[PDB]
Amino acid sequence: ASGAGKAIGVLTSGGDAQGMNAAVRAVTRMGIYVGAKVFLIYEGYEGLVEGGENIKQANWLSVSNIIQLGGTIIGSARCKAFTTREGRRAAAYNLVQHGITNLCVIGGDGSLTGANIFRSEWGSLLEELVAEGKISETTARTYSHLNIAGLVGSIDNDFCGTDMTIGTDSALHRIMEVIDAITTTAQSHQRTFVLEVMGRHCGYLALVSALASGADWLFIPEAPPEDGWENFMCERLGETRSRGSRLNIIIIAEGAIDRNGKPISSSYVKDLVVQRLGFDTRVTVLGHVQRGGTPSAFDRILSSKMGMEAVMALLEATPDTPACVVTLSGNQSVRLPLMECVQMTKEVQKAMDDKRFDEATQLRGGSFENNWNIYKLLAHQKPPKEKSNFSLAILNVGAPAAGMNAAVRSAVRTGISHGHTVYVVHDGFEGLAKGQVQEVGWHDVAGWLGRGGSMLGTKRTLPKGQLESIVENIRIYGIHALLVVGGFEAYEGVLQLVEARGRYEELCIVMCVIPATISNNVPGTDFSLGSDTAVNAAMESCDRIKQSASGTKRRVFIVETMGGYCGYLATVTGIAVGADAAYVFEDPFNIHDLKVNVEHMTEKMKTDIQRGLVLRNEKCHDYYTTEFLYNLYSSEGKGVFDCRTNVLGHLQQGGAPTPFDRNYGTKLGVKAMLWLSEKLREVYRKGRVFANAPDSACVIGLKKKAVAFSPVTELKKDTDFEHRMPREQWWLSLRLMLKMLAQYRISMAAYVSGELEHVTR
Amino acid sequence: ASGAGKAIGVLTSGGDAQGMNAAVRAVTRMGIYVGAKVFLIYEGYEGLVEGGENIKQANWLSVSNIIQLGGTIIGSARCKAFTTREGRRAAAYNLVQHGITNLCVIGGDGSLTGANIFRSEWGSLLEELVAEGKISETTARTYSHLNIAGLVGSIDNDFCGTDMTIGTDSALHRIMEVIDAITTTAQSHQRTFVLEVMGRHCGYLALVSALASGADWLFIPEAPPEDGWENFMCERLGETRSRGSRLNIIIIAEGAIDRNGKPISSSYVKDLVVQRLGFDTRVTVLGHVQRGGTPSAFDRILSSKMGMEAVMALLEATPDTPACVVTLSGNQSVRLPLMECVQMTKEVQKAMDDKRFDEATQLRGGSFENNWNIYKLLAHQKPPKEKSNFSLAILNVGAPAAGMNAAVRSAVRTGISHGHTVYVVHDGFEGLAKGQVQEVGWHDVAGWLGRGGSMLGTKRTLPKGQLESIVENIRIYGIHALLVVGGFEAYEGVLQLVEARGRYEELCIVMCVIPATISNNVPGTDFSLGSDTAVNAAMESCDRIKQSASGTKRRVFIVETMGGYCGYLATVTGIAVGADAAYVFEDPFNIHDLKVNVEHMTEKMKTDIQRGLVLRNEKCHDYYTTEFLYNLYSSEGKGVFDCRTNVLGHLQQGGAPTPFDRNYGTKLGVKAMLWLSEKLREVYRKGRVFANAPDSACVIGLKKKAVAFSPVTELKKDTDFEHRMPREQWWLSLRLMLKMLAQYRISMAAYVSGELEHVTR
Ligand SMILES: Nc1ncnc2c1ncn2[C@@H]1O[C@H](COP(=O)(O)OP(=O)(O)OP(=O)(O)O)[C@@H](O)[C@H]1O
Ligand SMILES: Nc1ncnc2c1ncn2[C@@H]1O[C@H](COP(=O)(O)OP(=O)(O)OP(=O)(O)O)[C@@H](O)[C@H]1O
Ligand SMILES: Nc1ncnc2c1ncn2[C@@H]1O[C@H](COP(=O)(O)OP(=O)(O)OP(=O)(O)O)[C@@H](O)[C@H]1O
Ligand SMILES: Nc1ncnc2c1ncn2[C@@H]1O[C@H](COP(=O)(O)OP(=O)(O)OP(=O)(O)O)[C@@H](O)[C@H]1O
Ligand SMILES: Nc1ncnc2c1ncn2[C@@H]1O[C@H](COP(=O)(O)OP(=O)(O)OP(=O)(O)O)[C@@H](O)[C@H]1O
Ligand SMILES: Nc1ncnc2c1ncn2[C@@H]1O[C@H](COP(=O)(O)OP(=O)(O)OP(=O)(O)O)[C@@H](O)[C@H]1O
Ligand SMILES: O=P(O)(O)OC[C@H]1O[C@](O)(COP(=O)(O)O)[C@@H](O)[C@@H]1O
Ligand SMILES: O=P(O)(O)OC[C@H]1O[C@](O)(COP(=O)(O)O)[C@@H](O)[C@@H]1O
Ligand SMILES: [Mg+2]
Ligand SMILES: [Mg+2]
Repeated sequence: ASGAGKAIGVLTSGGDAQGMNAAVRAVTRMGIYVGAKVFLIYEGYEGLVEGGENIKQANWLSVSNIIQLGGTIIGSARCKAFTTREGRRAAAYNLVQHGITNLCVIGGDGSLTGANIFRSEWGSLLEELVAEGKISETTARTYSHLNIAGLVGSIDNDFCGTDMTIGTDSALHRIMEVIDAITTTAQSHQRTFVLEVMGRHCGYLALVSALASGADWLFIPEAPPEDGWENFMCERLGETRSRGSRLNIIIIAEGAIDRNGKPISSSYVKDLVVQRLGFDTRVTVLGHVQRGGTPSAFDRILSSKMGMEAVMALLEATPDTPACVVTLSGNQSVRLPLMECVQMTKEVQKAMDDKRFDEATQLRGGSFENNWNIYKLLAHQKPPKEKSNFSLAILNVGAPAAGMNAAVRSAVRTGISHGHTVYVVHDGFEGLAKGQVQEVGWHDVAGWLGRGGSMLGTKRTLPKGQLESIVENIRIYGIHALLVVGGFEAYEGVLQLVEARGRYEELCIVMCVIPATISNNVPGTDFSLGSDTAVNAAMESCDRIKQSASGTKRRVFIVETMGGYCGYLATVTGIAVGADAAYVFEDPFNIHDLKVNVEHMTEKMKTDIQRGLVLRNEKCHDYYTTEFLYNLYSSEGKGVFDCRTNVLGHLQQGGAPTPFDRNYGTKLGVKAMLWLSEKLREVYRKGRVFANAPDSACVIGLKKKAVAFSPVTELKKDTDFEHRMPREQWWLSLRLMLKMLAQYRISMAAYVSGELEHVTR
Repeated sequence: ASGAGKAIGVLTSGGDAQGMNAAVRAVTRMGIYVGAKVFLIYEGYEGLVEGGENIKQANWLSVSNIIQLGGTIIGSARCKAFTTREGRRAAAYNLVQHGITNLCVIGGDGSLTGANIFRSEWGSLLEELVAEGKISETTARTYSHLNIAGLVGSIDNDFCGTDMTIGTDSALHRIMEVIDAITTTAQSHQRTFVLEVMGRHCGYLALVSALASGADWLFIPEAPPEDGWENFMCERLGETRSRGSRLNIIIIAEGAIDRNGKPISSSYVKDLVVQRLGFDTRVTVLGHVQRGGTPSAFDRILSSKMGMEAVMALLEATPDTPACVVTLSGNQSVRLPLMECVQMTKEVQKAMDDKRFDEATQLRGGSFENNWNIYKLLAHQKPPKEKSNFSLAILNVGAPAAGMNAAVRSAVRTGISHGHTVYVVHDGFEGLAKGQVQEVGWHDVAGWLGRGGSMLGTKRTLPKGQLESIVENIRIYGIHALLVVGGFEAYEGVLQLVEARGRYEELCIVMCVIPATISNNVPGTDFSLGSDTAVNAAMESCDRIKQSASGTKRRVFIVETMGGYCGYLATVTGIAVGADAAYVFEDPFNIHDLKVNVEHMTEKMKTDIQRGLVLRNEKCHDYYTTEFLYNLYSSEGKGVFDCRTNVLGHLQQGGAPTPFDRNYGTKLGVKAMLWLSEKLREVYRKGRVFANAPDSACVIGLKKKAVAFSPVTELKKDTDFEHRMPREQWWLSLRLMLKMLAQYRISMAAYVSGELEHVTR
């Protein structure tokens, strides 16, 4: 089973997408965990060509304390030698000299195209090499097949077969940090913010940034503006002014063009806005800042997961299986053949060269086209000539969570678009019982994207204690549908209404839960809205804490995370920060396990690594509290290291939503409203709505590869109501990666890796 | 004493310098604290002109929860009406309609010039107004004098009479956050980062940014580059490359010009670098980003202090005293007449218009010229043809503090420039005893500016125990001077070596202490190096913690800060965050005070403010611990508010240095090395150095007005060695401002405000 006796090469090429270091670290430590030799190829294809000193065998400590570092410690370089066979043969030679039959390439679209051409010529190159006399025929029959696992590391997301690439989330973090400097200010005068992003070829970053910030206008090469856009944009900005909105945001991609080939410069848009509107217009160009900064939490987790799966795919790959790209579609890890993805990239590039230009946006992926449609719908209120008798109320229930406001904003706009009479209720079910219902308009949710917490009130109270008041207010306002954006109490409340349908006919209304909580403890989804924000805040605090012990001092930090009984937050935070241990309820531990971990910490602490970090979920154990672990680690580490403690309380809670949370809540609010409308039309009969079937009460759910509406009655089986968490949680497999990356010899035979799947056309 | 029966107008005009809201809050809350009526003039001189609805009386809750908001809630506008007498008379009318004889103007150079011209014509405007018949002669003899107290709110720092303006520090935070996105990444390939700042008129932001980032080249309008700079710059980048330095930083202000009037564009410098060097050159333009984000801690404290002092100066001002600008030169508050500052601004502007252009940089202020000289000296190693037999050792003692590395870098470069043989000892006095002395060069400290913690090791061990080893290693390495960068342990250790001079002849060496600690507990200075970073990290956590209760929920947070017995960090953090109380050791409190403050919080929480925040210094009280205050506040607030606890542990410690800390440590490290060289030349006699007088062992200050050198023996009198803090600390008067801004009726007769001072030519 283990890949002993075989060597794995890892290289980085192209622009240094942040999060590359996490992928390299995971690749290295998995490769030497399974017994394979890991060789770090410095400067990418450059050092592949020259080789020699540029190829060094890695140990466990060679990739230590890099997961928080942006860029790449291995280094990347543009080399033209790999384009030509003269240098590619030298690259094949240098790989044969080290016995590297397995190569992991972490790079952009050009990097993976070069890897594809390198596999396609690997046999011919070896033949010509033995023919020229630099390797004997023996020692060439071995290494006859080169195994390639590709990792898409780039801020462009230009590789068509892949939905999400390493560094995209962090590039978005940098962008929105810049934008939030503008939008979170008390807007004092009319000003126009023109942001130039480096999406020269791909406009994915420009699109997702515009969606996250609620940009007034977007210039992307995928959809150039129509003729006469000068007037159409300037009028849109004009009514934006008339509304009293004091800030306009223009997201211009570097590759902004018109319907012809003429590029649109940010300076042109600046002077255009200045001339017709007179707004104080200044162009912000990020430049290198997009690739800068630390990798986001998402980037660290996902890079670690894909690097691990890259290694495993590279060892279970026979001579016949093709070069693969380890990526995630949705939440599900998948392997796509390199050739098909490269072919799709070539087809889309030909399409963008005025061949199938109007139909190039669909080949970019359904995610891109869907994102662009959602952006345009939410940007400007188009006139909804359609009207419906349907009326829906939007609740926020449970604890506040970052991204509730993004979901509610999109739900309000989308419901107005369908002609629904949209209400909001403050204070969740407390206000729905108290009749604190207020009809809301399009502009009443203006600027709710970046606001953390809840603009509507939130309360944890369940509806069962005020069921009479709830049914009364439903009757009064004629609420035909009920959208509940909240945590486990949102799901439990909607469940109590479904169970109460038999007593009260008025509760037979379409209900939809958007799970929005820090803990990620709601059944029926893989990610709760705002879990990403909590994880990002948690790692930032943990990185700050871990950086406080200067290089000489040996110190361990016990950092207590929130999340209730759900250990998700602690474990992912440990992966992101390289925590030695993440104690959680779902993995019960006793004093024997603690002594093992503490001795493991001590032994590790005698080596060159000097800062340890163990995470504790707040409700992981009844007796072995944070103070207990502090005493244990400080006692056993006497004369080796000191121990310190830090309970991250509400530092993980109140932050503004990360860009992932904004876009994710945006999408789920749209998708929830679409399904609400579809179900309400399906259920409207006899002149009234009568929602009795279980399908009318669903959690929106992002599950594995796709969004999936799970009826709450069905989910009741798989819900641990005592602990307020699901019984079978998908993320327990991430514990295995966490423990592996901390040198724990854990037999991860239970980990399932994504299989080969053809591209979805 | 109180200014009852009189009204104070406050307006903001010009660019919305972040931290304006803090100044407005302090002006408002002081004006209604002293019984004066506070009128908020919206849109600045615009709403001054139109008046009416734009002039509103302020209450205490009008400035609630605004201190952390950037921009200005009052709003600023550019109005041309105030330029002409037609609108200025209307402005005087609207002020007379509300009886506002007192005006506080928070704005830039143009704002204060307009305020000066408005005072100068106030009598003439009132005469023409009564002549035209809009006000009777009675009601015009009163209000005959208009009192103006100016506050310089701008990112430009173009107002010549003033050294520091509101928003400069936070604009620098924005700039360096962008630069740190580039520099902290693992620099993988040769790239050039060209940052364009909006210093169109003043290049102070460009200069201080370059100093903090260690820019390779700087284009500032104060000192345009000489003819043929094209080649000289490109060669500088060339040898930078040859060193292996993989990143070049070019800070180009918007107002970058050559010796002629032709501006130098960032695009030109880009294309220049691309053509001759081929580096990946991308221009970053911040634009509106500089004015964005939250105000820094410094900005909130200084805005609060100056706004309070503006009100107080406005009440003690008779008809004869002129318009003043409340500012701080050094750490000392001062009031400068508005007319002289406007005159200096006009002189520098005329000088910059090719009149005395080479001599315009000096009239900008000695701080600018000194900063540029320090920048150029540290930027590029010039050949030190001078040499000296002197040798010095640089220590890092105590806890690690953000900015020690910046200090050590500057000390190394400045010592090498003066021909000294610079040693660095790792692990402080432990290394000095153990002989961990390593001679250091120019490039050994490359990129130490932005690195947090301590590159050199730190140890708290005092030198008395191993004094024989210390003198032995001083003799072996021939150490003639000792530069000790560190906290209270640094000062105490240098004091021990000075006291042991009588026993050991070798200890008669010139010594200098750079106070570098989180606690700001080192006697002889007002700001220890790295205290600003800790304050900024503390408020950021407090703002997050305050942001976490949302909507309806009424909750108080007890936040525990570090700092030992020194309460400085708690109190300033409480000012910056609007904390209700900051319990500190230096202000002993009993249960009677706690019941007063808890009932005060309860009454406040019944009002519309819902998030109280009190700070606890870690060692303020022996028995009333954070758990005690949690229990007290949660019990008494039962049925009114919930209580939660967060102990900010090492979240206040490990952060990278803020731009203030970098610049401060840079400057004083240079100044400490200058003072060391001067003292060593003054003490060299009989062919050897013999430093026996007390003046040869000093703590570099910045104590009230400028940098000072206090001998450690003299400071021993005013040092509480049991508590490791000075006996008389300047900042205890800031408690009065904190308590006043939290509605505590505290008789601040002990507070001293800066008096009138003429400009320093
Ligand atoms: N079709 C190809 N064949 C061979 N090598 C290639 C091909 N495309 C790119 N490469 C190699 O991969 C390296 C990286 O390519 P490039 O500089 O254009 O950025 P990229 O791969 O497209 O990703 P990114 O935009 O993030 O930087 C190049 O130096 C080149 O040597
Ligand atoms: N906020 C926006 N930013 C950029 N382009 C926009 C925005 N809104 C609309 N557009 C684009 O301008 C064009 C016309 O816009 P509009 O929606 O008003 O009419 P339309 O023909 O019906 O467009 P659509 O196909 O999306 O329904 C469309 O091609 C659309 O893609
Ligand atoms: N983080 C924030 N917290 C609080 N208020 C905010 C925040 N960001 C923006 N706002 C406020 O939201 C208000 C509404 O304008 P905003 O720019 O935010 O949304 P918009 O772009 O105009 O509308 P839309 O969401 O449809 O795109 C602004 O005046 C601003 O004060
Ligand atoms: N010489 C002047 N006389 C009268 N009013 C003036 C004068 N200069 C500026 N003002 C007034 O002050 C307002 C703001 O001034 P300005 O546009 O020059 O910015 P500023 O005060 O200098 O600060 P900043 O440049 O940072 O934005 C102007 O709208 C104008 O009404
Ligand atoms: N890092 C830098 N940034 C900006 N300007 C610089 C830098 N270094 C040198 N200069 C400028 O280039 C010019 C010549 O530089 P250089 O120091 O090498 O010769 P110099 O005769 O000693 O001039 P000076 O000492 O007065 O600055 C000087 O006017 C100086 O202001
Ligand atoms: N916060 C940081 N942490 C770790 N390393 C850093 C940090 N900042 C800069 N560096 C490193 O310092 C190294 C030295 O190059 P750098 O660009 O930073 O300045 P330099 O040109 O070499 O010297 P100078 O101080 O005069 O600017 C860089 O390679 C960079 O990796
Ligand atoms: O109920 P949820 O959805 O799990 O909310 C999680 C948050 O609530 C908590 O229970 C704490 O809430 P409180 O501070 O108000 O007591 C933590 O688990 C976490 O901070
Ligand atoms: O000794 P100083 O100079 O006051 O250093 C301040 C730091 O030392 C502390 O006592 C904590 O130090 P430790 O974490 O090593 O235990 C805190 O007061 C603060 O974080
Ligand atoms: Mg690419
Ligand atoms: Mg100005």
